[PDB]
Amino acid sequence: MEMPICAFQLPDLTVYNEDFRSFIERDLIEQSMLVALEQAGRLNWWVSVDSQRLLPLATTGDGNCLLHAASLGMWGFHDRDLMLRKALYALMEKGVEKEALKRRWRWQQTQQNKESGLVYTEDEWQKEWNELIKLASSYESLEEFHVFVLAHVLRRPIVVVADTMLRDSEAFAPIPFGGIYLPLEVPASQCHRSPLVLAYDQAHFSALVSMEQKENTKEQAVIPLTDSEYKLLPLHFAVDPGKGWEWGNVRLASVILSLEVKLHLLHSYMNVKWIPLSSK
Repeated sequence: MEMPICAFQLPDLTVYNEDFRSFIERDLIEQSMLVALEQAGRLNWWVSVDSQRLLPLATTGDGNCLLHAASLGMWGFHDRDLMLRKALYALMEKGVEKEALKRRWRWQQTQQNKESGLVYTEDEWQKEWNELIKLASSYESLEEFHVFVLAHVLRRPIVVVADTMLRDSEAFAPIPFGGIYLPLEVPASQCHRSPLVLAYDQAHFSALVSMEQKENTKEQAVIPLTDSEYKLLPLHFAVDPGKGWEWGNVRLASVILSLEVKLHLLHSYMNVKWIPLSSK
Protein backbone atom coordinates (compact mmCIF):
# COMPACT_ATOMS: atom_id res chain seq x y z
CA MET A 1 0.00 0.00 0.00
CA GLU A 2 1.40 3.37 -1.07
CA MET A 3 0.76 5.56 1.97
CA PRO A 4 1.68 9.15 2.88
CA ILE A 5 4.37 9.62 5.52
CA CYS A 6 6.71 12.38 6.63
CA ALA A 7 10.16 12.74 8.13
CA PHE A 8 10.68 14.40 11.51
CA GLN A 9 13.65 15.43 13.65
CA LEU A 10 14.36 13.18 16.63
CA PRO A 11 15.01 14.79 20.06
CA ASP A 12 18.61 15.86 20.66
CA LEU A 13 19.34 13.66 23.68
CA THR A 14 22.71 15.28 24.37
CA VAL A 15 20.91 18.26 25.92
CA TYR A 16 18.51 15.92 27.74
CA ASN A 17 21.28 13.95 29.45
CA GLU A 18 22.77 17.07 31.01
CA ASP A 19 19.61 18.22 32.80
CA PHE A 20 17.49 15.27 33.97
CA ARG A 21 15.99 15.64 37.44
CA SER A 22 14.46 12.77 39.31
CA PHE A 23 11.50 11.24 37.60
CA ILE A 24 12.13 7.77 38.94
CA GLU A 25 8.98 6.29 37.42
CA ARG A 26 10.05 7.41 33.94
CA ASP A 27 11.03 3.99 32.55
CA LEU A 28 7.97 2.27 34.04
CA ILE A 29 5.56 4.85 32.60
CA GLU A 30 7.32 4.98 29.22
CA GLN A 31 7.14 1.21 28.90
CA SER A 32 3.40 1.20 29.65
CA MET A 33 2.81 3.96 27.09
CA LEU A 34 4.79 2.03 24.47
CA VAL A 35 2.87 -1.21 24.99
CA ALA A 36 -0.50 0.56 25.03
CA LEU A 37 0.12 2.47 21.79
CA GLU A 38 1.67 -0.52 20.01
CA GLN A 39 -1.03 -3.00 21.06
CA ALA A 40 -3.78 -0.62 19.94
CA GLY A 41 -2.01 -0.27 16.58
CA ARG A 42 -1.38 3.47 16.88
CA LEU A 43 2.43 3.43 17.08
CA ASN A 44 4.94 1.34 15.09
CA TRP A 45 2.02 -0.36 13.34
CA TRP A 46 3.53 -0.50 9.86
CA VAL A 47 6.24 -2.45 8.08
CA SER A 48 8.15 -1.44 4.95
CA VAL A 49 10.62 -3.16 2.64
CA ASP A 50 13.28 -0.48 3.23
CA SER A 51 13.54 -0.52 10.25
CA GLN A 52 12.69 1.95 13.01
CA ARG A 53 10.90 1.70 16.36
CA LEU A 54 9.56 4.82 18.04
CA LEU A 55 9.53 4.96 21.83
CA PRO A 56 7.56 7.35 24.07
CA LEU A 57 9.81 9.67 26.07
CA ALA A 58 7.79 10.66 29.13
CA THR A 59 8.16 13.88 31.10
CA THR A 60 7.05 15.48 34.36
CA GLY A 61 4.68 18.42 34.67
CA ASP A 62 1.13 19.54 35.38
CA GLY A 63 -1.87 17.86 33.78
CA ASN A 64 -1.21 16.09 30.49
CA CYS A 65 2.24 17.71 30.22
CA LEU A 66 1.57 18.99 26.67
CA LEU A 67 3.97 21.94 26.83
CA HIS A 68 6.62 19.96 28.71
CA ALA A 69 6.39 17.26 26.05
CA ALA A 70 6.41 19.78 23.20
CA SER A 71 9.47 21.44 24.71
CA LEU A 72 11.11 18.03 24.99
CA GLY A 73 10.37 17.08 21.38
CA MET A 74 11.56 20.46 20.09
CA TRP A 75 14.75 21.17 22.03
CA GLY A 76 15.49 18.16 24.25
CA PHE A 77 14.54 19.82 27.53
CA HIS A 78 11.10 20.44 29.03
CA ASP A 79 11.55 23.67 31.00
CA ARG A 80 10.57 25.82 28.02
CA ASP A 81 6.87 25.39 28.74
CA LEU A 82 6.59 28.78 30.46
CA MET A 83 7.57 30.69 27.32
CA LEU A 84 5.22 28.49 25.29
CA ARG A 85 2.28 29.15 27.60
CA LYS A 86 2.52 32.94 27.42
CA ALA A 87 2.99 32.79 23.65
CA LEU A 88 -0.03 30.50 23.36
CA TYR A 89 -2.05 33.00 25.39
CA ALA A 90 -1.03 36.14 23.48
CA LEU A 91 -1.96 34.39 20.24
CA MET A 92 -5.48 33.67 21.48
CA GLU A 93 -6.12 36.87 23.43
CA LYS A 94 -4.47 39.47 21.19
CA GLY A 95 -3.25 37.57 18.13
CA VAL A 96 -4.12 38.76 14.63
CA GLU A 97 -5.47 35.31 13.80
CA LYS A 98 -7.71 35.39 16.88
CA GLU A 99 -10.99 35.85 15.01
CA ALA A 100 -10.14 33.17 12.45
CA LEU A 101 -8.98 30.71 15.11
CA LYS A 102 -12.17 31.34 17.08
CA ARG A 103 -14.26 30.59 13.98
CA ARG A 104 -12.38 27.34 13.43
CA TRP A 105 -12.91 26.31 17.05
CA ARG A 106 -16.63 27.09 17.19
CA TRP A 107 -17.33 25.39 13.86
CA GLN A 108 -15.71 22.08 14.82
CA GLN A 109 -17.15 22.28 18.34
CA THR A 110 -20.57 22.84 16.77
CA GLN A 111 -20.24 19.71 14.63
CA GLN A 112 -19.20 17.58 17.60
CA ASN A 113 -22.25 18.96 19.39
CA LYS A 114 -24.54 17.90 16.53
CA GLU A 115 -23.59 14.27 17.16
CA SER A 116 -24.93 14.61 20.70
CA GLY A 117 -27.62 17.24 20.10
CA LEU A 118 -26.18 19.59 22.72
CA VAL A 119 -26.80 23.09 21.39
CA TYR A 120 -25.05 25.83 23.38
CA THR A 121 -26.36 29.39 23.75
CA GLU A 122 -24.43 32.45 22.55
CA ASP A 123 -23.52 33.41 26.12
CA GLU A 124 -22.36 29.83 26.64
CA TRP A 125 -20.25 30.00 23.48
CA GLN A 126 -18.48 33.11 24.75
CA LYS A 127 -18.01 31.44 28.13
CA GLU A 128 -16.39 28.33 26.64
CA TRP A 129 -14.02 30.50 24.61
CA ASN A 130 -12.87 32.42 27.68
CA GLU A 131 -12.38 29.13 29.51
CA LEU A 132 -10.03 28.13 26.68
CA ILE A 133 -8.19 31.43 27.10
CA LYS A 134 -8.06 31.02 30.89
CA LEU A 135 -6.52 27.55 30.55
CA ALA A 136 -3.56 29.12 28.73
CA SER A 137 -3.15 32.08 31.09
CA SER A 138 -0.39 32.32 33.70
CA TYR A 139 -2.17 23.60 36.33
CA GLU A 140 -5.38 22.31 34.70
CA SER A 141 -4.86 20.29 31.50
CA LEU A 142 -4.82 21.96 28.09
CA GLU A 143 -7.31 20.82 25.46
CA GLU A 144 -7.39 19.86 21.78
CA PHE A 145 -7.65 23.44 20.49
CA HIS A 146 -4.59 24.45 22.52
CA VAL A 147 -2.59 21.92 20.49
CA PHE A 148 -3.88 23.65 17.37
CA VAL A 149 -2.82 27.01 18.81
CA LEU A 150 0.56 25.54 19.79
CA ALA A 151 1.14 24.67 16.14
CA HIS A 152 0.66 28.35 15.30
CA VAL A 153 3.04 29.41 18.08
CA LEU A 154 5.72 27.11 16.67
CA ARG A 155 4.66 27.87 13.08
CA ARG A 156 5.11 24.15 12.64
CA PRO A 157 2.71 21.25 12.05
CA ILE A 158 2.07 18.91 14.97
CA VAL A 159 1.39 15.20 14.68
CA VAL A 160 -0.08 13.51 17.74
CA VAL A 161 -0.01 9.72 17.99
CA ALA A 162 -2.92 8.39 20.06
CA ASP A 163 -5.74 5.88 20.33
CA THR A 164 -9.20 7.10 19.32
CA MET A 165 -11.06 5.85 22.38
CA LEU A 166 -10.85 4.95 26.06
CA ARG A 167 -11.80 1.28 26.35
CA ASP A 168 -13.00 -1.09 29.07
CA SER A 169 -12.73 -4.82 28.32
CA GLU A 170 -15.18 -1.82 24.10
CA ALA A 171 -14.94 1.97 23.94
CA PHE A 172 -16.76 4.18 26.45
CA ALA A 173 -15.14 7.58 25.86
CA PRO A 174 -13.36 9.38 22.99
CA ILE A 175 -9.78 10.62 22.75
CA PRO A 176 -9.69 13.83 20.68
CA PHE A 177 -5.93 14.44 20.46
CA GLY A 178 -4.76 12.02 17.75
CA GLY A 179 -4.05 13.47 14.33
CA ILE A 180 -2.57 16.38 12.39
CA TYR A 181 -2.46 20.02 13.52
CA LEU A 182 -1.55 22.51 10.78
CA PRO A 183 -0.63 26.19 11.36
CA LEU A 184 -3.35 27.20 8.91
CA GLU A 185 -3.63 30.84 10.01
CA VAL A 186 0.05 31.35 9.22
CA PRO A 187 1.13 31.47 5.55
CA ALA A 188 2.90 28.21 4.64
CA SER A 189 5.92 30.16 3.39
CA GLN A 190 6.40 31.39 6.96
CA CYS A 191 6.20 27.93 8.53
CA HIS A 192 8.57 25.04 9.17
CA ARG A 193 7.71 21.82 7.36
CA SER A 194 9.16 19.16 9.67
CA PRO A 195 6.49 18.34 12.28
CA LEU A 196 6.69 18.17 16.05
CA VAL A 197 5.66 14.59 16.78
CA LEU A 198 4.15 13.70 20.15
CA ALA A 199 2.38 10.71 21.66
CA TYR A 200 -0.62 10.64 23.98
CA ASP A 201 -1.58 7.83 26.34
CA GLN A 202 -2.99 7.51 29.86
CA ALA A 203 -3.90 11.21 29.87
CA HIS A 204 -0.31 12.29 29.27
CA PHE A 205 1.62 13.73 26.34
CA SER A 206 5.13 12.52 25.56
CA ALA A 207 7.90 13.06 23.01
CA LEU A 208 9.13 10.31 20.69
CA VAL A 209 12.63 8.90 20.35
CA SER A 210 13.79 5.91 18.30
CA MET A 211 15.33 2.68 19.58
CA GLU A 212 18.37 3.19 17.35
CA GLN A 213 19.26 6.32 19.35
CA LYS A 214 20.19 4.05 22.26
CA GLU A 215 22.90 2.51 20.08
CA ASN A 216 24.11 5.61 18.21
CA THR A 217 23.22 9.03 16.78
CA LYS A 218 20.10 9.14 14.60
CA GLU A 219 18.60 12.42 13.40
CA GLN A 220 15.57 11.54 11.29
CA ALA A 221 12.61 9.20 11.73
CA VAL A 222 9.36 8.45 9.91
CA ILE A 223 5.79 9.12 11.06
CA PRO A 224 2.69 7.97 9.11
CA LEU A 225 -0.01 10.44 8.02
CA THR A 226 -2.69 7.74 8.01
CA ASP A 227 -3.90 5.38 10.72
CA SER A 228 -3.30 1.62 10.66
CA GLU A 229 -6.39 1.20 8.47
CA TYR A 230 -4.95 3.45 5.75
CA LYS A 231 -7.38 6.27 6.49
CA LEU A 232 -5.93 9.79 6.47
CA LEU A 233 -5.44 11.12 10.00
CA PRO A 234 -7.94 13.79 11.14
CA LEU A 235 -7.03 17.38 10.26
CA HIS A 236 -7.93 19.34 13.39
CA PHE A 237 -9.87 22.59 12.92
CA ALA A 238 -9.07 22.57 9.20
CA VAL A 239 -12.40 24.14 8.27
CA ASP A 240 -12.83 27.92 8.45
CA PRO A 241 -16.23 29.26 7.45
CA GLY A 242 -16.08 32.86 6.22
CA LYS A 243 -16.48 35.90 8.44
CA GLY A 244 -19.85 36.32 6.74
CA TRP A 245 -20.95 32.79 7.69
CA GLU A 246 -23.85 32.96 10.15
CA TRP A 247 -24.14 30.39 12.93
CA GLY A 248 -27.94 30.40 12.79
CA ASN A 249 -27.50 21.59 4.53
CA VAL A 250 -26.40 23.12 1.23
CA ARG A 251 -24.48 25.79 3.14
CA LEU A 252 -22.90 23.17 5.41
CA ALA A 253 -21.91 21.07 2.39
CA SER A 254 -19.85 23.87 0.86
CA VAL A 255 -17.43 24.25 3.78
CA ILE A 256 -16.64 20.56 4.35
CA LEU A 257 -13.26 19.41 3.00
CA SER A 258 -12.87 16.64 0.43
CA LEU A 259 -9.98 14.16 0.49
CA GLU A 260 -8.33 16.03 -2.38
CA VAL A 261 -8.57 19.33 -0.49
CA LYS A 262 -7.15 17.72 2.66
CA LEU A 263 -4.22 16.34 0.67
CA HIS A 264 -3.63 19.80 -0.80
CA LEU A 265 -3.44 21.31 2.69
CA LEU A 266 -0.93 18.64 3.74
CA HIS A 267 1.23 19.31 0.68
CA SER A 268 1.11 23.03 1.47
CA TYR A 269 2.30 22.71 5.07
CA MET A 270 4.22 19.40 5.06
CA ASN A 271 6.80 17.57 2.95
CA VAL A 272 4.69 14.48 2.23
CA LYS A 273 6.47 11.33 1.06
CA TRP A 274 4.87 8.13 -0.23
CA ILE A 275 6.24 4.69 0.63
CA PRO A 276 4.91 1.15 0.18
CA LEU A 277 3.89 -0.15 3.60
CA SER A 278 1.42 -2.56 5.20
CA SER A 279 -0.22 -2.80 8.62
CA LYS A 280 0.56 -5.44 11.26
